[PDB]
Amino acid sequence: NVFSMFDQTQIQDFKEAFTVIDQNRDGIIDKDDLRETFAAMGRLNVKNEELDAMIKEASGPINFTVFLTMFGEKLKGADPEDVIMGAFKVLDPDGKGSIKKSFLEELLTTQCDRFTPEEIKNMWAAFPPDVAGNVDYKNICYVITHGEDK
Repeated sequence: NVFSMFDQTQIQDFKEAFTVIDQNRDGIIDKDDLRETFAAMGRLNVKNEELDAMIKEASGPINFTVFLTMFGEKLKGADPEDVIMGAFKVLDPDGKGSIKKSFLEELLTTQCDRFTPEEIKNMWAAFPPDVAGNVDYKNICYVITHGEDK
């Protein structure tokens, strides 16, 4: 599933990300490579159990492919931002100003079995303010592709 969405651009973003964590340039990221990438980003308080927890997710040396497979496997239902924006633009169909909370609450719960009312309240809390104001779909897309603080 993890090689089927997954475009060349996404994969290059990942390749560059790997080479930035890959301190030694060897081709395999290890505990040492993780330690000074954390240090270069300002994080000095790193304990071995956290570094080890990271590495334990893979069965072998963390090599480009083992990385790409492990990160794909967690994003099995995740698109690139423009594609996600298309789904909202279809729900927008009139254009420019994004949708209201009620209109999508109902459409996530209704056709099919469930986007559950536990999942949806977590959605209004983790998607915001945004979801209250303009149900800011533009913002929603940027936070899922680019991190939570941004």
